[PDB]
Amino acid sequence: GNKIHPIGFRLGITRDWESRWYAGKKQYRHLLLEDQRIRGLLEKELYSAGLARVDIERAADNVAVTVHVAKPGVVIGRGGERIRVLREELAKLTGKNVALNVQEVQNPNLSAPLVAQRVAEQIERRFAVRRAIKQAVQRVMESGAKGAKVIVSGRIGGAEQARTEWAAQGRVPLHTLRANIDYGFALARTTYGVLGVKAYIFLGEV
RNA sequence: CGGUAAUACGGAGGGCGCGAGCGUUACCCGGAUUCACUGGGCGUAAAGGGCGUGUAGGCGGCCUGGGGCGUCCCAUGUGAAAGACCACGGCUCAACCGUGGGGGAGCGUGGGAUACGCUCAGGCUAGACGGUGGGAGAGGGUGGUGGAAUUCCCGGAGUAGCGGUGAAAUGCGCAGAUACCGGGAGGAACGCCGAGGCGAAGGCAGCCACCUGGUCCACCCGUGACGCUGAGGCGCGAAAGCGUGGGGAGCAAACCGGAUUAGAUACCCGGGUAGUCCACGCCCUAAACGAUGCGCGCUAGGUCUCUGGGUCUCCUGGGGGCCGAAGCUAACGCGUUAAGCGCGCCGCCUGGGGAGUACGGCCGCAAGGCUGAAACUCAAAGGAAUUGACGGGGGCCCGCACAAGCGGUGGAGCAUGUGGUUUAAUUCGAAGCAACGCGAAGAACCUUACCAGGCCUUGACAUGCUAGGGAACCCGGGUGAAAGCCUGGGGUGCCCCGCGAGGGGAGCCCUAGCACAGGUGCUGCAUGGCCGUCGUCAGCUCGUGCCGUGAGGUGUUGGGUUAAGUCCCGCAACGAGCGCAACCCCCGCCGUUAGUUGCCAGCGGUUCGGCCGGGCACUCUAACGGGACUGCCCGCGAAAGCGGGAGGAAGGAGGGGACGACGUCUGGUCAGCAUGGCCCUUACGGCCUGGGCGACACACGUGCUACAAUGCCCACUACAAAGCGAUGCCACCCGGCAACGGGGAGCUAAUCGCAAAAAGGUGGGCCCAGUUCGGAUUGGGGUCUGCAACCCGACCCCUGAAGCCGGAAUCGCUAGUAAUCGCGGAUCAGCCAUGCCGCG
RNA sequence: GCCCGGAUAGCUCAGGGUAGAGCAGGGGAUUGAAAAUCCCCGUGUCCUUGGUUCGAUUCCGAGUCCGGGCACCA
RNA sequence: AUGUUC
Ligand SMILES: [Mg+2]
Ligand SMILES: [Mg+2]
Ligand SMILES: [Mg+2]
Ligand SMILES: [Mg+2]
Ligand SMILES: [Mg+2]
Ligand SMILES: [Mg+2]
Ligand SMILES: [Mg+2]
Ligand SMILES: [Mg+2]
Ligand SMILES: [Mg+2]
Ligand SMILES: [Mg+2]
Ligand SMILES: [Mg+2]
Ligand SMILES: [Mg+2]
Ligand SMILES: [Mg+2]
Ligand SMILES: [Mg+2]
Ligand SMILES: [Mg+2]
Ligand SMILES: [Mg+2]
Ligand SMILES: [Mg+2]
Ligand SMILES: [Mg+2]
Ligand SMILES: [Mg+2]
Ligand SMILES: [Mg+2]
Ligand SMILES: [Mg+2]
Ligand SMILES: [Mg+2]
Ligand SMILES: [Mg+2]
Ligand SMILES: [Mg+2]
Ligand SMILES: [Mg+2]
Repeated sequence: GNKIHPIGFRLGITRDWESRWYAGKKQYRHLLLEDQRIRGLLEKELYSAGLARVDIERAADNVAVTVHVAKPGVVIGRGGERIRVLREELAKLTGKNVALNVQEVQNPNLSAPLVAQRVAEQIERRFAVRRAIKQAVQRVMESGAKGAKVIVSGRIGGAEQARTEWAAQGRVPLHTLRANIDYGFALARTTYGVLGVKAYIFLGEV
């Protein structure tokens, strides 16, 4: 029981909110709830698209949602039919009118959430974990990270004895607060239960 | 292997291997260099005999000759056939068979060779012995005799204790001890010298004499291989022990007493018999050890030391040590004093246990010794080194760890969590630290997981399919504690055939049917996620190099320094990473920006409160900056750093946060959530009313209030900070002793409100008392929240418990800390909050 | 008879204002647990009688029952 | 001085 959330630890400094609206005591409750049914819906529908973030701004009580995906192709559709329904789905579940923008994650191999998702997906499909891990870290570093770490939880290869295979390269100065360590976490659901996957990508300083 | 995902069980499919076969068991060889001739070993793994002496035996320097036994050569005989091997052939092949061919050690016979081994003969002098001359020595034996000490006896002198331990007592002592002195006895051992020396081993220590063994050196004088080893045999063999005698001071198994202890048949104390001593005779063992058989040769050196010799600053011999060449070694280590390189000879080993046991035999007075198995059993036993961890090991070093302090807990009441008991239920989890005011940041119903009873089933919730009706919605009627069951009505916007009949229609809702939902049911060793914890401890690693057969090591052992693997110095390492620190927030000094709702210094006015003008200066607010870095000075130091000083609001990490390395704990959580697997399906799901989680003979944790005078009560008067609030904070009136109730402004809040801060200060009262201390308990009468306060709420208003500072123990804190005093918040209708998180 | 002493909790024993250790039970405390160890409980006609005293288990005098020693018993 | 166990 230790190591605090490398995002939570940064926030004001180095790394920004995933939702930036204001609301007073009477309001926050309901907009936060929305935010959440929003993220939740997009979290499962845009799985194939490899989504890293779901940033949510909110102004004249109107809602813009930026979805930072690796595969905008997938969220869009051929000529944008899929993103049609997506804009209508959100509107169905929120009593409101919601801008849904896409944004290509330029390099998906520096997106901790994606790197993490990829390894998780690999595991879900009976891939060797140690290798999967080690490779993920090679990909991250090749893509110019100053350092990267990846951690698969336990029940690797299906064992009775749960474990925790880690693997890392470069600097990952978690105590350093100017660092800019993206962090990411996906599940592997398996016949044999869940393994969790943590990726840390270190990108630079100041 | 098998514990609920089993490539190891059983079956299936699939595969691999052989195939008229494939497996099994048994036995032999192999692997097994694990009986080692080829081809092993004995320092610590199993293995050097306890040491001499020596018999058989094994082995034997240099030269010359004779012999020709070994040995080698040639011929020749023999080595039957079959088999084996080569060729060619017969059965259609092959198996099987034929024919021919080459082998083959052995042994006989003849002839020959003579290097080596043997043998006979002669020779040599390098091995061995001897002569002469010198030497060192706890080598042995017998005799004596010297002083110190202990004990005892006789005295003297002197008196109250001595002795002894962790502490004591036993014991000795007034019948005179202990300490001191004189006289004497007797036994044992020899201080200093003293570390080395001698001996084959065991072992050997005052001095003197006699007897006696080994050994070294020199001259190079004599003999001339006379040598090495040595199964047996013979002798020697520590200590204990045995027999007969002696002797007996000190010591001291056993034993007796005293302690210690749970016991103490021990360790500590006081005594004490064998024995320890001597003679003679036995015993024959041992960690009898260098755990290393003896002899010889050969392979760098350095250094200390004993003892000889030397035209003596070094050489030369013999011993004893330490370090090391090459080499060996599993490693440790050994290394001209070999565990190296070699030859001779002896001894011994062959997994562990059983067991040095049994049986037998030999020896012994006995104790016992020697020789020495097997059954059965295990899958190891084991050596060395490595990384850890551990220590009632060491050094160095840290933390409120102790210590120094100050205040508490443990006692009392009560609050609260827990054990337990109880109950229909008292849901469930947390268990040393790191469970127990913990999950719970809010249990009357709800919560709520439990109990009772009454009710519901495609369901309180989801996705979707079939179908007559209904298709939104909304209202009452019975029966009920409520759920629910039964009921009767108001009444179709919408897509659309349409100008309508009438008729398609999608939401949506009920009925039945189908899939499915639901499960706080189990497993925290199936899990994720999150957390605790060691520990904010100073660590944990890596890349390449180098060291090691290797695990691994170095780096990161050392010296200094730091809060720190912080830094410095050093170094077969040079770097790096996760940690430390820094980057982030708060607090402390100042600046710039900004001037309302905040401030009010100087004005002017004034119903006093900055109220109005003005103004933002100061205070604030809050955003951005500056500022500290051992930077400067002195001293110490090689440096890092340290001591001190100055300036500065602030130093030596300025004070607090946030922050928790690789890992540990099969830690915690399936009951927050997620999740594999297991389980429930008119019930383990779901709804309700009521009860319970609040029970109380007990025990424990954390707290609160106290026991009072540095106090308590009443009046009056001050000085905060951080928060919170528009179905809420509530000013201010009024009524009420009061909780509160009626009114009722202001406040989307730097505006108005909660708000009184309390301790403090000033008055007064109490006068040491179970009290004007303390406020438990209990009776009544009220208030408020809420459908409802019986179990079970808080608050107000009129009994007055225990408790006179708390046993063994035990906690917190190092400075704006502890101690004490209040204030706010989350949860929340209300509150059992004395808790928690914060604020001053 | 005479002189001495004893009688205290269930047992074994300590002692002018006051009743105690010990053993056994039970709570605690210590330990990570368990033992060992430490602490706290509840227990009396203080033999009986009269005296002294404000107070007696304590001092006095008597008496009973024991123990020691000595008398002696019609 | 002593001071056991899992
Ligand atoms: Mg063999
Ligand atoms: Mg061998
Ligand atoms: Mg051994
Ligand atoms: Mg051995
Ligand atoms: Mg020997
Ligand atoms: Mg001979
Ligand atoms: Mg001769
Ligand atoms: Mg001569
Ligand atoms: Mg002997
Ligand atoms: Mg002897
Ligand atoms: Mg004798
Ligand atoms: Mg005897
Ligand atoms: Mg003794
Ligand atoms: Mg031996
Ligand atoms: Mg050496
Ligand atoms: Mg026998
Ligand atoms: Mg202390
Ligand atoms: Mg108490
Ligand atoms: Mg459970
Ligand atoms: Mg666990
Ligand atoms: Mg548990
Ligand atoms: Mg467990
Ligand atoms: Mg409770
Ligand atoms: Mg009292
Ligand atoms: Mg008093």
